[PDB]
Amino acid sequence: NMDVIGERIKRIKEEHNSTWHYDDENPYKTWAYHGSYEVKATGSASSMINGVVKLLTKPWDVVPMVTQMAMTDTTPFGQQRVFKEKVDTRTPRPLPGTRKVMEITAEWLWRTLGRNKRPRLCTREEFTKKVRTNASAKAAVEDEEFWKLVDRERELHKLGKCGSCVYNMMGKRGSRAIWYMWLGVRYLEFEALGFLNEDHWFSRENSYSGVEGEGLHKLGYILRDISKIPGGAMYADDTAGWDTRITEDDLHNEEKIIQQMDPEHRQLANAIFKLTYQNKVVKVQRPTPTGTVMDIISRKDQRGSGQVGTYGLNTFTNMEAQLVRQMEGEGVLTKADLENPHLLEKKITQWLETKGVERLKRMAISGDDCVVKPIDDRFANALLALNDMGKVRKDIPQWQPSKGWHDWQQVPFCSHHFHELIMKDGRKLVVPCRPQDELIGRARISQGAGWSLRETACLGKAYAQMWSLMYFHRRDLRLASNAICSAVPVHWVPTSRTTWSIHAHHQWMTTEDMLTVWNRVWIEENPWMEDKTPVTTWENVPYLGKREDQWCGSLIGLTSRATWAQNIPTAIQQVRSLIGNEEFLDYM
Ligand SMILES: [Zn+2]
Ligand SMILES: [Zn+2]
Repeated sequence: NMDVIGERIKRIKEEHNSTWHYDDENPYKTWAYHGSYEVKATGSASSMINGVVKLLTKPWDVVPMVTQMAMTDTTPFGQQRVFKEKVDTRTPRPLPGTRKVMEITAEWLWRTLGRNKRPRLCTREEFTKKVRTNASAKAAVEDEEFWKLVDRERELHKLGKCGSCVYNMMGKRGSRAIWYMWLGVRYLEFEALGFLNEDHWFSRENSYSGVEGEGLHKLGYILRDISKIPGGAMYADDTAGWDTRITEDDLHNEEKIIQQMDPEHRQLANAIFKLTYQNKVVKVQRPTPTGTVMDIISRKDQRGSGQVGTYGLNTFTNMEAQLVRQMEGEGVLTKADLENPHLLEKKITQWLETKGVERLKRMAISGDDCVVKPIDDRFANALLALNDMGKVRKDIPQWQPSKGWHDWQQVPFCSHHFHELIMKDGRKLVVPCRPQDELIGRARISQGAGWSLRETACLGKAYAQMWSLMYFHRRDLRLASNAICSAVPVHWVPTSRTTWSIHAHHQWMTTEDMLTVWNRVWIEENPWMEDKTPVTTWENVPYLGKREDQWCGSLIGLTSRATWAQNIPTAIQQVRSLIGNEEFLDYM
């Protein structure tokens, strides 16, 4: 194992020769520990509050979920706590028959996903464009010396060696050299595996089960379309710590995509798979009585959560795992088959070739998140292969049948559920939703410290406009959104981001009129909206039924909420007076 990771550790140990030591009381049980060195503490025990959103959401000052979200611990203490809970475990090896079905399915699945698209290398110019369009990283990309280090590392990869590709459990911390090595490792991963994302291999059209690039505003419509397929209930089982359950067998199956690559691409992707996925060197902060140390650890399995290929590879493995579970529910795979090291291939290949694509269409898969509508309910108790592959469901005994839903509107997916609304004109909309306290709690969080009232107000406007576009059907959020937009100067451009979710298309990151953007998203560009008649007033943009809004957390009907609603122009004026003599519009 040291032959692949040795060079990386040597460079770290040499760079930190002053404080390098082997801490005898390191807490690592399933990860190989190499040593430690002193570091300045990274992270915070609490999150900074967005004063603009807080001032305009006074009734949520008395709400428990809002307080919890403001309490994210990212300090070395917090890092170690999560590590012990989840990360420091071993997944039992799947049985020989299970490994055979997984291999057959992975091979068939990669061929299916590659039917129209050819893998390709991604470029310095693409990486540069993505870094620029999103936004330290933008500065590194402009530096020619960053790219010469990338070239030097790439030459080692071509030789089957790695010198600087090290993953971090936290954030960035002589200082530009360590940062260039991190961003350079992300570039090389992007160059070799970025095609999965850049060329939309997991789009619904390409992958059948995937939803990559679809967007939050389409997810509900996709669940409603799956609901029309004849079969059993819709299942949406949560896996306990999916990334920790990715096995050596899963990684071997994922690597199969290299077979479809050109020789020059295959060499680079083979280097990413072998040196950074199947072997990894990780940095993790740890508090000590003396201060704070950085631990250097390694392992041969599990998924690195913050990697370019993580989303696509998790989606791939979950599509494979759910097809295997569907085969088991259908009686194609028995307990005897899973234990069998001489399992017959024939029935598996026949099911995949005749039913595979149809079975993929019964699913919505996004990383570890899945919804499956199997042909019948035998799937509920078909748990042998699911547990054996290591994808053990969260907070339920291993062998208790899964509970499915007979209404797509009750199905959890991507932290949301979806409602069908009827507009005043009779047209139907399918909208995303979640418990309201989660939406308000998140909008009240400002990421980082040392932010002016301007940057704070602009992030507040970004949240308000996200509510106008995605959660307009929630009475309190439409009201709060109108209040925030009335308090923030009309010409101020929303900055930073409301979410890192892959489903977010950030249509709210604009100073274009929100009703114009709403019509474009929900009417004009909506493929499930046959009648393109525009909505000319917010009065014609619908709400959830009052009862559903309350079931989803609305404060409508409470006296404190009626008080807030009555007194909102006052709070808006207070924000305006502190911002100054700028141009404001009254959205109330
Ligand atoms: Zn490397
Ligand atoms: Zn809801």
